[PDB]
Amino acid sequence: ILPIMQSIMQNLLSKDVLYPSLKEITEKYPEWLQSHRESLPPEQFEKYQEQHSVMCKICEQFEAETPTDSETTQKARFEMVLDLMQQLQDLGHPPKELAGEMPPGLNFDL
Repeated sequence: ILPIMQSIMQNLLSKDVLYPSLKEITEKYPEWLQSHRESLPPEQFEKYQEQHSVMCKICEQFEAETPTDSETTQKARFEMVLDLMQQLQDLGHPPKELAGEMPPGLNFDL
């Protein structure tokens, strides 16, 4: 099952599938963070900034893709994105107001 698992991940975390939604939610964080800073515990505020940072790194990987990327660059880039997505999961729930807008499987409610 390791192979089919692998190809589902490759499909789900591809630029074509994930990038539009991800980019849109990422761009909502800065203004949400600015207006909620005063009312949040700094520890939770830091987690949200970290989510924004991790998501920016993913968008940057997607936006760096070119039609002339080697096979090893494409595999390395996927592994970075997978790596970053794990870190996103380990950051727990997004802000309530911004939660639930990722593709199925990628809405972390923990």
